[PDB]
Amino acid sequence: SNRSLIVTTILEEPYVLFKKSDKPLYGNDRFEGYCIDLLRELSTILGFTYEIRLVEDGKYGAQDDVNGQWNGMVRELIDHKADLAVAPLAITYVREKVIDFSKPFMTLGISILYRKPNGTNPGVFSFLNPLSPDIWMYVLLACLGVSCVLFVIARFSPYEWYNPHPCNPDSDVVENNFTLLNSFWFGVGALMQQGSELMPKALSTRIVGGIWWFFTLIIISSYTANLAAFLTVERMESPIDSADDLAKQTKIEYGAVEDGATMTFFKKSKISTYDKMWAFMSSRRQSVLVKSNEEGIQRVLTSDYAFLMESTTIEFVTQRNCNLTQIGGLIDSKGYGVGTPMGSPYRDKITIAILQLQEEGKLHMMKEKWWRGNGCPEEESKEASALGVQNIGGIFIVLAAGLVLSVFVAVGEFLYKSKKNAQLEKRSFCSAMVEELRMSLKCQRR
Amino acid sequence: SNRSLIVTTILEEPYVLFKKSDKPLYGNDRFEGYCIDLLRELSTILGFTYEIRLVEDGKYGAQDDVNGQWNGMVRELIDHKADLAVAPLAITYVREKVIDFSKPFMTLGISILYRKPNGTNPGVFSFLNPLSPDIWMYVLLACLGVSCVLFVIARFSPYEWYNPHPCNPDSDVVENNFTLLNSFWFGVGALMQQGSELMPKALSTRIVGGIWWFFTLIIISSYTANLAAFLTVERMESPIDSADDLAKQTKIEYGAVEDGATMTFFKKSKISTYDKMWAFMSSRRQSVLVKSNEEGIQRVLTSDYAFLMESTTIEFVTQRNCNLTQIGGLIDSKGYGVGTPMGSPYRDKITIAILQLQEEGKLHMMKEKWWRGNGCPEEESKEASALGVQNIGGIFIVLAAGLVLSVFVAVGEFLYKSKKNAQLEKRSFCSAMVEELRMSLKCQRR
Amino acid sequence: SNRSLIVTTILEEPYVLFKKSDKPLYGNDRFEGYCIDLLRELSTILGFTYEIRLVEDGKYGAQDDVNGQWNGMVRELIDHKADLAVAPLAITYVREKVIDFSKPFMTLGISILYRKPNGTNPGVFSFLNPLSPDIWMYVLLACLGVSCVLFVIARFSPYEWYNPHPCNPDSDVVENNFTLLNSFWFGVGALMQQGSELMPKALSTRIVGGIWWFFTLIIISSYTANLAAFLTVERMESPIDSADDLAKQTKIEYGAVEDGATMTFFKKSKISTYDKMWAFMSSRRQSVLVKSNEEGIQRVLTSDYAFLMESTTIEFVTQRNCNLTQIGGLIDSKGYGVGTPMGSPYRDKITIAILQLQEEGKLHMMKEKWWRGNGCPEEESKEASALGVQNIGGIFIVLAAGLVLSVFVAVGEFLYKSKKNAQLEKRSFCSAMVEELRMSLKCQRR
Amino acid sequence: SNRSLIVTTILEEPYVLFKKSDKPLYGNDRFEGYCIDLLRELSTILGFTYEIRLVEDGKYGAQDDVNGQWNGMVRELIDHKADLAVAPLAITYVREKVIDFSKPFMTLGISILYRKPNGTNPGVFSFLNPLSPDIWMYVLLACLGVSCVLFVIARFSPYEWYNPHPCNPDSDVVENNFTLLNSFWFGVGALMQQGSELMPKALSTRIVGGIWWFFTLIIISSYTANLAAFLTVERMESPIDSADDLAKQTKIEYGAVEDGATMTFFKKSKISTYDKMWAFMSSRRQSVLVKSNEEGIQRVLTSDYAFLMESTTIEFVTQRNCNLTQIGGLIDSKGYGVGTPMGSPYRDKITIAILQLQEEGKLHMMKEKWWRGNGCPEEESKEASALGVQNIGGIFIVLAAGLVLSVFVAVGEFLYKSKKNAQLEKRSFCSAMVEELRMSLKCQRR
Ligand SMILES: CCCCCCCC/C=C/CCCCCCCC(=O)O[C@@H](COC(=O)CCCCCCCCCCCCCCC)COP(=O)([O-])OCC[N+](C)(C)C
Ligand SMILES: CCCCCCCC/C=C/CCCCCCCC(=O)O[C@@H](COC(=O)CCCCCCCCCCCCCCC)COP(=O)([O-])OCC[N+](C)(C)C
Ligand SMILES: CCCCCCCC/C=C\CCCCCCCC(=O)O[C@@H](COC(=O)CCCCCCCCCCCCCCC)COP(=O)([O-])OCC[N+](C)(C)C
Ligand SMILES: *[C@@H]1O[C@H](CO)[C@@H](O[C@@H]2O[C@H](CO)[C@@H](O)[C@H](O)[C@H]2NC(C)=O)[C@H](O)[C@H]1NC(C)=O
Ligand SMILES: O=S1(=O)NCN(C2CC2)c2ccc(F)cc21
Ligand SMILES: O=S1(=O)NCN(C2CC2)c2ccc(F)cc21
Ligand SMILES: O=S1(=O)NCN(C2CC2)c2ccc(F)cc21
Ligand SMILES: O=S1(=O)NCN(C2CC2)c2ccc(F)cc21
Repeated sequence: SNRSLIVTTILEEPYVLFKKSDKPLYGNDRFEGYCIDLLRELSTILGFTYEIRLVEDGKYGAQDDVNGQWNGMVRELIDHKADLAVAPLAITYVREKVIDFSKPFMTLGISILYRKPNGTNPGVFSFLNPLSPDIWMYVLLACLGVSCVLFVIARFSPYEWYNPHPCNPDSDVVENNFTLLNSFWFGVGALMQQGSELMPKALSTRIVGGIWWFFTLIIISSYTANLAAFLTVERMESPIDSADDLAKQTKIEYGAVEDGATMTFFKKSKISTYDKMWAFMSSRRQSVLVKSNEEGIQRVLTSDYAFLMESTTIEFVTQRNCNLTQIGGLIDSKGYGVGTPMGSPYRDKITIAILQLQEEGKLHMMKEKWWRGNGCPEEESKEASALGVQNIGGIFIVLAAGLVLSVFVAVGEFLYKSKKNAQLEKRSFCSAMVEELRMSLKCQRR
Repeated sequence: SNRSLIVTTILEEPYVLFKKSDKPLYGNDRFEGYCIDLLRELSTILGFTYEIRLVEDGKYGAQDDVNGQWNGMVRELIDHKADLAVAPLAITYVREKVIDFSKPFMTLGISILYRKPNGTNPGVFSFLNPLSPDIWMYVLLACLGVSCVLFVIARFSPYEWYNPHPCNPDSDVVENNFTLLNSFWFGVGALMQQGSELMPKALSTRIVGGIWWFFTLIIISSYTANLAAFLTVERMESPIDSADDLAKQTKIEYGAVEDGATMTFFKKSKISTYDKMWAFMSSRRQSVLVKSNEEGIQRVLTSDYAFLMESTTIEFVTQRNCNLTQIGGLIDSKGYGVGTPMGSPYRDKITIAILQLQEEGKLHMMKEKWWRGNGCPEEESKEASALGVQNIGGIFIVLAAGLVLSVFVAVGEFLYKSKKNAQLEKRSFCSAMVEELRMSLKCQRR
Repeated sequence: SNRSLIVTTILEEPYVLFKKSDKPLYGNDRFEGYCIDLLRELSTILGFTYEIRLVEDGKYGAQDDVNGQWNGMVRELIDHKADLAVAPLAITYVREKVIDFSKPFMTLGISILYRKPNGTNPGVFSFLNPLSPDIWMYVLLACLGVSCVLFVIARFSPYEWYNPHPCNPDSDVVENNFTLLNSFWFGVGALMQQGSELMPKALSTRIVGGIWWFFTLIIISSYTANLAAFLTVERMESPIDSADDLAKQTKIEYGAVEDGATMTFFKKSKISTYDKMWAFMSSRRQSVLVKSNEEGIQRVLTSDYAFLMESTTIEFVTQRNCNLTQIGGLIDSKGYGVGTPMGSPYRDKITIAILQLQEEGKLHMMKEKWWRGNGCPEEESKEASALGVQNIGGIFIVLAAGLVLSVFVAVGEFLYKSKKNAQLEKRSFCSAMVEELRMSLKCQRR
Repeated sequence: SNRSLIVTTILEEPYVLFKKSDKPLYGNDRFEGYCIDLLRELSTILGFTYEIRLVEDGKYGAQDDVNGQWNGMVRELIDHKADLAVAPLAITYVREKVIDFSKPFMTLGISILYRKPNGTNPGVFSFLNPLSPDIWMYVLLACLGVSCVLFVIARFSPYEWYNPHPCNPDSDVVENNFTLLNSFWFGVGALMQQGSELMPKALSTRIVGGIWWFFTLIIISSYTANLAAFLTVERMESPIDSADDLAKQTKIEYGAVEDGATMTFFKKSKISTYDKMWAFMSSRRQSVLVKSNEEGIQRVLTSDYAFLMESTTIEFVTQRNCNLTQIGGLIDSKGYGVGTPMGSPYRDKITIAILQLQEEGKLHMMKEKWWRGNGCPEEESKEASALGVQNIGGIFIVLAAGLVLSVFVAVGEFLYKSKKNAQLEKRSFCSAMVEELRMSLKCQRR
């Protein structure tokens, strides 16, 4: 009970922050957080007393590189104007050459912030998904396949060659409804569940028409059922999944705090994925390198952007906001340790104490208390939105594309018939003008 | 007539009341309720005259650590001023160190108030939901757009002008089937999947019809698959059935009475489901922790609120309001017993007296007299997920709206023909008289 | 530490049973269960010692009614050849007139065993469920309604009266395809998504045919989508829900242990629901009154049967087996109390101790340890079975019913035409025999 | 050359090995692995000659309460026989009271082995699943049954025999369109929802066709709605993603190594999710608690088993077998550090040496050399729920089976006509030669 320990500590949520009460001027119950509850139960097992003191500089600790002078909390650890440094103070090779750390109470690393997938614009078509792109092409090869087979069988079968003119049938003239043009019009019209004016007689052609109807009915039933599975159970998917999946895409842009501890890892890196990721953000400096953590969260939240901070700050923000999520595992491995001056016997005593706190399972109980906030279980039994112009939206393009295609066929049939009239009339001009008159007669017969 | 014993209660209903009548100078006849009928039937089989005396404080009992003493009824019993605390005095641990109970007369626990689930509001025209109102208009404008294109293409195309009357070679006639009215009827018929009496015969008009068929195949499939998504996710909507269901729940807020025995249970609770319920309450103890029981009942009404109180006071106000419903079982387990001073010779005679009334079935009858009144019809079907008139409903209105509209057109077709029939022969009225009788020949031909 | 307490105890799972180990002959760690863990922590707070002793009779305790001699455990509580009776010993008015109980450590009551619903035979039709029985009748009234409206409009419209014989049309004869027979065949054929040979001209009749197609397309889309909601999310429902819902149905039969503590409640009852339930099982004695608990569980499991035992034994068996479930709440209210001789000071000390064990929340931790076994969470995302003959199964009846109905119409048309021939030929015999010859010509023309 | 320090390991791979070669009389060159490369690079930057010496016991270290002493490496360090326990010696609480660690060189935890999800076996002909094989046969027998009834009814009915050739009044002809072949083609066409070229005209045959239409409307709806149920519930099948997912899970059993640090964590655990995992293990500790790590790997293969061991030994054997997959994150948090005797002057020089290798990026490179080899292709698409050739598949086979069957019928129709054509004029072969050239006129008429 001699010389009560001066704990230096910086303010950062959820580690150490003030308590939301009016109730002024009492002190040392003024703070509340993760690094207060851990520090509380260190003096439960050990024996020491407080005066938690905020750092008078507002930094952690770094090099000045002009005189070697230190800053932050670890400047107070050297000249003994502090005793402990229970705070987010990561263990660093530069730091422990002048102070001493305890064994870590939290494990962390560099990870990725990115917006959670939304499903607002699934694609302008987005209806073509319940069948595979192989299957969408294999049914067009089935339509062109069956109709060529149905054309050959209808020509080489005797009972399809029937007697036309069902008004006075007594003759020798024999026609055939299945041309090549009429054979695709069967296979398209049977596919689209609509039927046609022509229906096969002559059982060899009815087996083709019978088995094409059963092929059709499974396709539309499989398309309707699988689309009913998509719209019921929305399973979203992110574009990115890891660092190498983000090291390739150029549309997303990277991001870290300028002159932070995260970009120092990418500058000093040698791994071929992260050497590419630094060459991105070194050339694009003053565009993707933000100057603070809270400003970098906004650029994920406003623009299309990814952010590289520590994993513990990601695990705190993604429990608060539901816009955001974590992408991939951990890149680096670092640890928060209790700062301690050189030679002090309180290093090994807290080192024993943290392992005592861990085997009982209290740090997991501390972490679940301060990082779990309101919680985001918002994914449930998805509230069904109607199909909109962003959802189906693309059958209106292919409808307009078919109508524009058909006008060019209509002019192509307007000229091919007039060229056939040009075999019986003059060159190009008079046969086309008389043909335009028949629509300007505006009548029904002739 | 040994001592004319003095018995203390607290004015809580249904337990004790004032007998609602005029004409004062009552004795112990001014009281009624559950504990008055319990005190009566305990007096008949044990032989003692009771004099009812309300406690001066009005509190049940608790230790104030200022004086280390009790208040209310348990202070009235330790001072030997009155025995027989026949009241809602719950048997808890700290209250039996001071006084002696009997065995309980009312099984009890902590449960959850919540509002009875109102509505779900399916409404008329709820079939119109799986497509947005932009889509229902755009499909309607597509059917009035494609049929205006197919009218123009089939008029300009030469190959649509074919030879009718399938006799009489080449017949000096040509004919266009696709008029203006016949082209809307193609587009409407293809929209409702049932093909019309006429199909295109030229490749220009078979691309318009062929791409309108693919448009309508997606529209009917997207309507059916989304309606299979709306009806599935509202079949998976389960209401709140337990306190564990409230654990993940965030929108509907919890509640308790301030410094009552209910929130006292949550402070001492080691259950992780119940400790998360206190993590809600220890933070936000200004908007959900309400002051009185009657205030929290009003909070369940005009909020999204779930109040936590004793099971008897839940199951009483659910009998008085059809807007409320107990959800969940019983969280705690406790019971009301009568109160006697420490070392009294009466708690054994009452325990045998209470068990005698339980074997006879009195306590189940003595509840229901003061418990249930004007039993609610409750509207309990709740398996009405079978698309009744409440669900689908509106397609019987628009069918009736279409059949009334068609009668107005049938009169308009009757007048327009009879006006043209009176253009040459008849004047105005005798044309309409012979035409109404023309259609009343009850025959098949002419 | 004088005269170590002789605890009498009967064997019943999960309260007290032997431990599954080979390891013979050590004693008093030999037993393990609920009433061992509670009894363990009674001697943690109090001070006393064991020799747990099994009862030498294998009963709880009852009357002989020929000499008043007791049996079971409570026979040993009277003559002091026991000290405690930590066991499932329910508090009874007959029992406490000779011994003393502590305050209860478990609350229980009479409840209902019954088989969990299965969904194996949902009904032989079972396809008629996604539309309400109002809606199934309202579409037949729509078919008969529209076709009568479509018949009247097609007669009273001029443009429907068109020129027949499209082979040489130059005449004055005018026919009409819409008869009364042909008008139902439109409305049936449009309902069944099949079309017909006849298609309306004359726009007033096309508005009827247009709006009937849109009515049809919503019905089949609503039927397919809601059936896709049933088969995805199976929501089972029991026939019975409470005692009064079981006091009405005769197909289920009741059940309790003969000369048990449960049927004594129904014999002595006065409530109008349970007086009816006793008149069932008093007249049907030796048929529904079983002689043991384990034999009564089998009759629920083999036959269609309900069983009336205590709620704690229901809460133990229904955690073991997934065939079984609990129906309704609790009928009676009883309690397990620690037996104690008269005047013994260990009654009030354990009474304080049980309330000490309860406020800390340990009996809930004891009960969740011994009643939760493997657990039955087996309801999940139901593994879809194909539609079988037990599932759809009833369209094969109405198909055969329609074909048998049509043969009687075919004979009715065979006679009505022959009666029309009988107006031109003789009475009944020769016109019917010549008409039978034309099918025996076995040809196609004439 | 100060002392030529002695360093103790344990033969566990990848950490230390034997260098696989012939030619004995090695020194410390007979070892290789992770901790040999760590000991090398710690020797280069700190300047000490190491002599590797395997520990005599082979155990890591634990207290036997018989003697209260340690064994294995931590006994080798307290006795000052050798320093530098460069080995998988995890930093735990009881091991640092005896010896001193450095700061960790490998982040570690407890995770879950589980077999990689094999198959899901969609197979060819999986479209045939939403109806049972009784139903696919009965619908086929219904189409061959109704069409045999409709052949008999339309032959016997007088009203079906109508006048063909719609000119020439009454024409001395009658005609039945419904032959045997034309009646199957009605029933097949109505089955596949696309109406044929002929419809019934009598009320007897319009009830057969009218009730066959209602039969097929239910069959196509029941096929589509069940297929929307199969494809939904296998889209809701999420694999096991956490230990909390194993908590409700019952079929796939847990596992651990006997008396290891993994099950030691579950005994001390106060987490209700992890305590339920020990409720599995404390009962069934003969079938799931296995003796060695290599035995439990074989249990994951040939069982439904989930083994619990350290995260490094999971992530090593998943690199060696493509049949295995780590599921879940990290349950525990712990780490390997090198071991030094209590109060050694080397643990500070090693901690700076370990942090120097972490800043350079050595420890991420020193893993991957001894960690990853022959990287697995992993078959990772896993969003193939879009009905590919694996899913639907088989309707392309039966379409191809129908088109090959129709060619055999077309030859049979060609021979049966040419045999009847050779019944009167030609003999056998020149009839077939002029008929093949009859169909090769490449025209539309004759
Ligand atoms: C009467 C029936 C006669 C059928 C004869 C057909 C002619 C010959 C055609 C040959 C086609 C050759 C090209 C495709 C190759 C097929 C062979 C094959 O791959 O094996 C397939 C199985 O075999 C089947 O399942 C075939 C099913 C055909 C049924 C369709 C009949 C159409 C009737 C139309 C009626 C129209 C009615 C409507 C009009 C009124 C798939 O096998 P696998 O999975 O790859 O491996 C097998 C291993 N295993 C055995 C352990 C599982
Ligand atoms: C161009 C359109 C002209 C329509 C005139 C129809 C004639 C007149 C017919 C009268 C029918 C009388 C009997 C039924 C009673 C209906 C009135 C009623 O109940 O109100 C309903 C609303 O009103 C509607 O929404 C009606 C919708 C009609 C649309 C159908 C047009 C058919 C076009 C055919 C084209 C075929 C094309 C195919 C062929 C080519 C329901 O209201 P509520 O819920 O009970 O309470 C209202 C309270 N609130 C206001 C706050 C919500
Ligand atoms: C003659 C028979 C023809 C059969 C063709 C078979 C189909 C094969 C065709 C294409 C095969 C698939 C290839 C992939 C497409 C490439 C990308 C693409 O073009 O997408 C484009 C649309 O896509 C279309 O427009 C294609 C449809 C053309 C109309 C087909 C009509 C035929 C109807 C058959 C009738 C049968 C009658 C039978 C008569 C006997 C989208 O690109 P975008 O417009 O730039 O996006 C703008 C988005 N924005 C506005 C939001 C900015
Ligand atoms: C069921 O009816 C009640 C009472 O009409 C609705 O309660 C309203 O709740 C809102 C939300 O707090 C209040 O602002 C209103 O004052 C309440 N009373 C009204 C509108 O009279 C309740 O919302 C209904 N249930 C549902 C699901 O809508
Ligand atoms: O700064 S440390 O004490 N030493 C280095 N390491 C390792 C990456 C293995 C780690 C890994 C996780 C920590 F929490 C601490 C440390
Ligand atoms: O205060 S008690 O007499 N003893 C403690 N408990 C129970 C644990 C069941 C209960 C439960 C219900 C009661 F009515 C009384 C009591
Ligand atoms: O046998 S008791 O001690 N006294 C009577 N009752 C009551 C039904 C009120 C109850 C109710 C529940 C119990 F657990 C015990 C008893
Ligand atoms: O044995 S330690 O040095 N101290 C305790 N823990 C932590 C819970 C953070 C960890 C976690 C990961 C490690 F690598 C080392 C340790």
